[PDB]
Amino acid sequence: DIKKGLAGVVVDTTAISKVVPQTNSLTYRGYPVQDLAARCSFEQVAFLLWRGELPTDAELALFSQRERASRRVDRSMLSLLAKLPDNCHPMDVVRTAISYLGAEDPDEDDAAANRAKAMRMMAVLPTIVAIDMRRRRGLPPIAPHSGLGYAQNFLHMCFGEVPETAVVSAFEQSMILYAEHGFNASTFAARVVTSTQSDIYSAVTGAIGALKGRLHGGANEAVMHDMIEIGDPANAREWLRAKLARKEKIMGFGHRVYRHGDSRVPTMKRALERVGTVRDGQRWLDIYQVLAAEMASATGILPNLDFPTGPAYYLMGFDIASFTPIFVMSRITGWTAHIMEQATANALIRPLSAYCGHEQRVLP
Amino acid sequence: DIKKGLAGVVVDTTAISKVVPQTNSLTYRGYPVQDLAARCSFEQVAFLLWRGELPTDAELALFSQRERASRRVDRSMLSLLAKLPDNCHPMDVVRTAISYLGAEDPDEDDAAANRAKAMRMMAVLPTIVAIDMRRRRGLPPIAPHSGLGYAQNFLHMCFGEVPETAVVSAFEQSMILYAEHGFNASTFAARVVTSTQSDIYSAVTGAIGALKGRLHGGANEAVMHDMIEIGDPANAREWLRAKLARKEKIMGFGHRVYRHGDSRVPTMKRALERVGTVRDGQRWLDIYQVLAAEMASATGILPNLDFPTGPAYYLMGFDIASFTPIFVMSRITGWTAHIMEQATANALIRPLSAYCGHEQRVLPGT
Repeated sequence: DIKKGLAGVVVDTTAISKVVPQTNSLTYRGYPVQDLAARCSFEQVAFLLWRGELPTDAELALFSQRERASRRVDRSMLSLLAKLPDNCHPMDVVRTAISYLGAEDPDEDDAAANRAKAMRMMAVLPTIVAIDMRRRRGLPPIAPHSGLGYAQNFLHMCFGEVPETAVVSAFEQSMILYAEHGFNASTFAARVVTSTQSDIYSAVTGAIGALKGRLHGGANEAVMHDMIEIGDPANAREWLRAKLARKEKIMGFGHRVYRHGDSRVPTMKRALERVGTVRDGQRWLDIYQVLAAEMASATGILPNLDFPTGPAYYLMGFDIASFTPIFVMSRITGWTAHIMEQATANALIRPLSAYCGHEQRVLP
Repeated sequence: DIKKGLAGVVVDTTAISKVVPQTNSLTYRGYPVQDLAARCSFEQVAFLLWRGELPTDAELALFSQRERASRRVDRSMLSLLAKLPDNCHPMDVVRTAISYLGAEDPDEDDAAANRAKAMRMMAVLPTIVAIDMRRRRGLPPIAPHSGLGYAQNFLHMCFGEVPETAVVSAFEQSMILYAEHGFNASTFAARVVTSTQSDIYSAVTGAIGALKGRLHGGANEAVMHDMIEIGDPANAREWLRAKLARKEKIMGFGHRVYRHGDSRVPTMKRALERVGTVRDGQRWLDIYQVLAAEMASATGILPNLDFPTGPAYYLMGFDIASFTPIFVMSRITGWTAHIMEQATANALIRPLSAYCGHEQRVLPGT
């Protein structure tokens, strides 16, 4: 009996997150994500994910101090970023840069330094993503600012100014909501790489590769491309119906686990509504409502997190092609939590196949 | 019920390879690998893995000509390879190069170009591996030579001189034996990445990352480090007893599937013996023997392919740190065969977990 896509197969135990079946609450180390997103910073959530408890005041100060001192890219990195083609997909840049950073890290292959390594990657990723987004618009790097927190800083590095609080806040929430999600394809790839005792950079580079795909993190970018294509809320009804008759996958809808709605969506939809109120986003809110209602009638399939996220990022001012690297910026936390868990309770991940090829044959 | 490490779990069908059980015979598209290793070239085996059939002589001539025409790296790649730290692990150079290659490939995200992408990767990998190996010896790159076949070209690029037939033959046999091996970790990593509809370069870069670990391809490097630490066949028994008492894994022994011998080992052991007689390697042959016998007594466990490969590569003259990248050069064929099969019969790979963390708790100040 063949477990295609490992659907339904329990593959390991984890302490990092759970969907509480009763409420449909996603929890990170026991805490509901909707409450974390409403009340915490990304720094607190990252600490929580790594350590398994909320930080004390002194712990957060040390964590924040190390994060801010780790944001700078070295001269080798600026050079690589300036040199990579500016017409490759932005996920390629993130894939190459992380692999590059791994090579430079004296502790790359020392599994006992994972906490330091994960922190370094979490801190530098926004710097790389901002530079790559900006270089494609003909713009130079804006340095990390040690007076700004994680969310404010990334925004500052993208745009040159910290935007309205409503945008800072919606962005931060997105980072919290994307941070961790069990054994999704990219976290699972990271655990497969880790299962051979390979290093944390190799695992993240593998996870970034998995995340790139249209059926995983590539969806948020694809949601926005679609919304643009639709143009007007008037077109959505026909646009959808036609795509469904071609038996095509609708981006932003569909989940392996959730059957009655993604528990992250209500938080992000509200974030989208606030950003859409502040920045003239009614058009996309309308397309949202219509496309969701038509999907609920035709298929009964409810939106996943990538659906509200796509237009929210568009409205925040990000370039569409950078949506998945921005997902990377957040999911690095979940990823590295899982990598650390896998390394400390490890077994080689090595399944079996059924054969359907040529029967044994003699060399002619 | 928790399927830790997916042990014994059948996750898909493949047409690429299987082990005939009664005979413990690894086959590639139905042909025993033992036979392919004895009679074929790596070119022929790569073609077979990708196409499902051996090439006719005409098909081979053309395929080989495409392979030789795809070996070269441009200066930007050469600058990338020279810029990377000279003491990072050689697998990091391969990991980064392949990622960079993908960035440079306008067909990166087009799955209908997977065959051509696979061929380009297979052809250029040896060029990269040889440059990086030579760079650590303080030596310049040597161009790929379009008058040499796969195996001879890599040796020439490494050493400046095609060595004697015994060394060429043993190297080519190793390339054939390493090409493909079912749903091992690195192959399975490639399939998981592919399952999201990500691209062949992302998939390979993941596989490379997986192959690196000492529990997978990193074991061939680790076997040689271990043999050098042992120093002398007399020291073997004690060195081993100590490691077993500490409950450590022994590199080159253990396998998720094989229980009564690795299908590939006897071929590679004979190739090791041939190189040994022409390269003054009795010391490594004796340590091999004693270590294998000591492991059979203490644990009942037999060597895997990585055990004979290590000293074989060392006597061939390759640097220890490049052993796993040389594995990459071969295994690119199987990986990409599995990527293409995955991409053409795809389903997202997304398993479940069991939870053992904090029960639901109230965020302070709710």
